[PDB]
Amino acid sequence: KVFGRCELAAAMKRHGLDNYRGYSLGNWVCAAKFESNFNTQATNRNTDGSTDYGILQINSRWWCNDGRTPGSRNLCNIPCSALLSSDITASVNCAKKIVSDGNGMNAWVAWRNRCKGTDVQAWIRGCRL
Ligand SMILES: [Cl-]
Ligand SMILES: [Cl-]
Ligand SMILES: [Cl-]
Ligand SMILES: [Cl-]
Ligand SMILES: [Cl-]
Ligand SMILES: [Cl-]
Ligand SMILES: [Cl-]
Ligand code: NA
Ligand code: NA
Ligand code: NA
Repeated sequence: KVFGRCELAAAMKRHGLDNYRGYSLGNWVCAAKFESNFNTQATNRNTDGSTDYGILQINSRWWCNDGRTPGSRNLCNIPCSALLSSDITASVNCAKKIVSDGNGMNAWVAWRNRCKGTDVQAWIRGCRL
């Protein structure tokens, strides 16, 4: 599923992501924009053989199981396929564990390089929330 900007902000907010670990809604929507262009089906193979999945491009090296990332963990206890669902519940739940890991949203390199320190409220501007 490809979410609309306001549609995804509402869904993230309904699943408790708004201000989770102190990160306002616009941070999450910005990160989703750059990671997947709001497409729950997004996948990207990494140099190390791991793969990133879903709206927030969650990586199989630590977070989910795909059966093909040697020596990896599955910290969210989910098959990576769950992160591709139209229903963002698994992506959000897992993102909560990742953002809680110590480096906050810096875990998402694209958030650090494209969202961090920018006017992230623009991502939720005009949305009924
Ligand atoms: Cl947009
Ligand atoms: Cl915001
Ligand atoms: Cl594996
Ligand atoms: Cl594990
Ligand atoms: Cl699995
Ligand atoms: Cl949803
Ligand atoms: Cl933090
Ligand atoms: Na992989
Ligand atoms: Na994701
Ligand atoms: Na894994």
